Amino acid sequence: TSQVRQNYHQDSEAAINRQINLELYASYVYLSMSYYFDRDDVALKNFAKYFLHQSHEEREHAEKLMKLQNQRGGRIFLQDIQKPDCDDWESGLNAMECALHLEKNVNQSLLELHKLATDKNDPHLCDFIETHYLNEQVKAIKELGDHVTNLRKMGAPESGLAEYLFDKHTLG
Amino acid sequence: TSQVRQNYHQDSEAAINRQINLELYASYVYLSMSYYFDRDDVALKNFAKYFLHQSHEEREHAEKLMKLQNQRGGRIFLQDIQKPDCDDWESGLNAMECALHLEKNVNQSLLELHKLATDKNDPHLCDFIETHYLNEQVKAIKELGDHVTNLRKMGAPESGLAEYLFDKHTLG
Amino acid sequence: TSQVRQNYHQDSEAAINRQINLELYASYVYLSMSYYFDRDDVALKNFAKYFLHQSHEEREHAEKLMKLQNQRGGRIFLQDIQKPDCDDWESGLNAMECALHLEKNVNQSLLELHKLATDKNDPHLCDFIETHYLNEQVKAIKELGDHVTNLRKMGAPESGLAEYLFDKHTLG
Amino acid sequence: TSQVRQNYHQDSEAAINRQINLELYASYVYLSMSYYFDRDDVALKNFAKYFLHQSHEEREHAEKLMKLQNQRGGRIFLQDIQKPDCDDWESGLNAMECALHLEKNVNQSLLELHKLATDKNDPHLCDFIETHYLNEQVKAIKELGDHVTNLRKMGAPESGLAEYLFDKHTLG
Amino acid sequence: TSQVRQNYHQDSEAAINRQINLELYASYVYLSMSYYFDRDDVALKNFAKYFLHQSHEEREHAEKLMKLQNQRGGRIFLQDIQKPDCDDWESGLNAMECALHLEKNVNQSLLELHKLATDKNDPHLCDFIETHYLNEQVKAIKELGDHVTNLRKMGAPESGLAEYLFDKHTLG
Amino acid sequence: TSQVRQNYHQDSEAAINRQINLELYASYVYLSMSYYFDRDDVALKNFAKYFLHQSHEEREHAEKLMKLQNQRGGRIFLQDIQKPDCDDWESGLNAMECALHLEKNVNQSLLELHKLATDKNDPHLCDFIETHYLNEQVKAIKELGDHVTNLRKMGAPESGLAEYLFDKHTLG
Repeated sequence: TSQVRQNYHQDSEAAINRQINLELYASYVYLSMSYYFDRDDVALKNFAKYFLHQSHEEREHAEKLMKLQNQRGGRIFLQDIQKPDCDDWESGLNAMECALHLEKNVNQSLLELHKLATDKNDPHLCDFIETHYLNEQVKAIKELGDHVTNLRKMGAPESGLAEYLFDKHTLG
Repeated sequence: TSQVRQNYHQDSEAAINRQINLELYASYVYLSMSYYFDRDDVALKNFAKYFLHQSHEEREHAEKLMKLQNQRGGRIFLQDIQKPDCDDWESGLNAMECALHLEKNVNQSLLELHKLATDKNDPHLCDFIETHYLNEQVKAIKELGDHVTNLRKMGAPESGLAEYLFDKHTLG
Repeated sequence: TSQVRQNYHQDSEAAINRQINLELYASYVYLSMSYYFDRDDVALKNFAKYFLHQSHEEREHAEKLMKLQNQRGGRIFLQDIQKPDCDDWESGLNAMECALHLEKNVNQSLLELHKLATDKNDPHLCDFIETHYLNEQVKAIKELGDHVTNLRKMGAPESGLAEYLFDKHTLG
Repeated sequence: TSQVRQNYHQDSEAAINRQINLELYASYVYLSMSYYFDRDDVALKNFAKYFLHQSHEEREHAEKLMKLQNQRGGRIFLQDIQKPDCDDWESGLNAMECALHLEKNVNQSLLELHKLATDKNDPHLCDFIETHYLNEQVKAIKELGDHVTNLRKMGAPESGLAEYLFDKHTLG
Repeated sequence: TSQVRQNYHQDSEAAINRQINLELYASYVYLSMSYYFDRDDVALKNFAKYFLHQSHEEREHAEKLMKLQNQRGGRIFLQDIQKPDCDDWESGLNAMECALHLEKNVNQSLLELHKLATDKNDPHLCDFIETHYLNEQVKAIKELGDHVTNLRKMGAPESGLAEYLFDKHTLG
Repeated sequence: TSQVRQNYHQDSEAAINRQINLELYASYVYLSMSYYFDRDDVALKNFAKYFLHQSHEEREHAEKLMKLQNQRGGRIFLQDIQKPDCDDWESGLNAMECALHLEKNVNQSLLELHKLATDKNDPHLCDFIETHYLNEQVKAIKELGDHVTNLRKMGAPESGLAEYLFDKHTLG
């Protein structure tokens, strides 16, 4: 047992590890979408840049858990980062919906991590999920609900005139 | 009776109080309009910005009438601010049409206020409504018919391609 | 139902929708207080500036809850804004008292709102109350208790020499 | 009872005062260590400058609480500060080992203060500990574990060459 | 015996160790006074900001002595820090008075340290007390006599109008 | 058979995807080593900062190949990122020893990739390896050889005085 471990339950330690893997998987998925729009037969230069900057952030979310995992006294345990379910994301409106489905499945995991943190009476881990993740996940899910709504109203995905202009005026 | 009241009729004091309620109601409408556009299923951000800035300018109008009330010996009497007629504003072309319809019934309230101030031989109250409100109300009514007409010609509301671009290039 | 709604209980959506009302009713009272001290037979301009800024913050309080709703996927349902039951505020000591009695009632509402939030396992809505409202309320109450204790200790309300001196050195 | 006290349970009041005395004690301990390393037969410069800083920091934690008590409506009652359990701290490794044992005891105390804050339905006191203490303890406890780990790996306290080189290159 | 100790007598060594304890006891008193005026039922802001600084100073006085003790080749022995004689300081005139009697009792001690350093033919230990404490204490006792004289002539403690106006114009 | 594909043999496209995985497998190893030397019982920061930056570079090596696959009509096929064979890397000498064994194995992969690129008459791919990778790999291998040599020559891993001194002057 580490000399700095204090009020750090063993079930809370394994949950952080599985959260580390989930955010890494999210970093892979956003990278997968990023370079689908980089293709010549799609070529939405700003969807590639949006989904790339979001693949930079999830890689940054997982480094902050390993930081905390080392602070509280646990030991990080890495697993395989699975491959994304899709290699072709069809269109932009389809990708923006699977990301909203992705951050809704990550928010539920942060929302299952927190209830365990309260049951284990771990007040420091609570306010860590509280401050750095839940307040951002709500904004991001509100962000991807935004774009999907506009894309749908603009006549997506059947009218490519919508994808090009939205790419310039929203993600530009 | 206030020691500074001079050429200030009791019917004029009552009328300004009605105007203060109508200015306050006007802002409360713009508010309900703004955060309908902020919804994740309407998703227009510059329509939220436009109707929030206009919500700021209607309080500043109501505050400049209370500043005028204390100046001339009158006393402010506050009534409730009724809730707006609607919570859902349908679409962008509809909201711009209800605001033109709104600043047209406040312009009457000023034109019926100025008719009173002239029938009371009240030159200063006349000139204050003239300099800080009528010149602005016509400028605002001229603006909303401008926005209303372009949405009409673009194809609004049935072509969501319109509202998106109008939000970007006119209200941006 | 909204796409971006997740772990957002309908009781919590209703509870925020009443807290939006209360925060706006707080900006109304401070408004009336502000322009009471601008009255010529009151003639304390720093007391007016103090309540005029606090009436512009309780407005910034209500705007964020409206932002928070659309974030969580709720829906705003605005109701009427009750008038302040007072239109003459006696003096400066009685105005600071009613605001101290007011900000405690806003605190007591935010506490009951957080009690409900702790129930329906919504630890996001929890912190949002915690971070931006709870500690700021405790400061607002302490600051008011500082001004009420002062005014009493010097000669309020039976000595206007006190009210004048407090207006120029404290809120100046 | 105070004009500002609200939802403040009397057990929370006395517990804040006990936490006040512990934070002042941690300041009297870190000071006793500092001027032990200033001694001519010890003569480790940055060892004194780092414990002096940590005796300045724990002091500021105490005000924050004394500032909090007045904020909520309790009364600051204070008792004596006990002398440190040691007048001669052996070595730098033994000092960092006594300091690591100190912070975990303070963390322990805050962790039981949170358990009592939640037990009394006191949300504002809950996060005041969460925001300002529960994270800075873990950041401090993890750090002291690094100082103990690196000193030990260098051959302390048997090799004075270690405590020298570690004073210049880590705490310099 | 230390390799740097020279002409440092054992009586004067233990005397400084008491003088170290006596100046810490002063810091804990100004600390108690400061956050008594921060209370919501007193609320004299710069009374707290003044007494807080005087605590910040007497703490520095103690460190300089713990600096001297190591310089002269003594060994710092610490004792408990007594709690102040009160926890409610009634008024500013009564708090300023308990400071004038506190600061004179501190001079009395230094006055009996200088004779104790003169009798032992320790020409350094005398000039140290001479340069750094004997003059500044005289400066502090004369100022304290000015605040008491002004507060009494104003009408303290009976006229709260006094301690308010004194707070703003003297310590402000 | 994308409109931009030209002189891109099908085996060359497949071998790039194989390299994409290996480059991301390389990044995922240095991230494991990084947050090993941040553990409280290792406490070598510059070691954790060194492996983090090189993890971020093996990242950048991977996106460039994903860029290359799209600019020549190839298509990206992602596979799982394997977990590193180690979760605890013994010491600092061992981690740099495994990293030297890692880059030699990635270098060996690029050399075979260049040999295939020669067999298929693909003079563009033959240089993307030479310019942006082949000279990068030797500098990496040559640098890690300098670190392994120095660590061994001081007394690593049986001397902890070594790894600490190497962490502060080399990678610092």
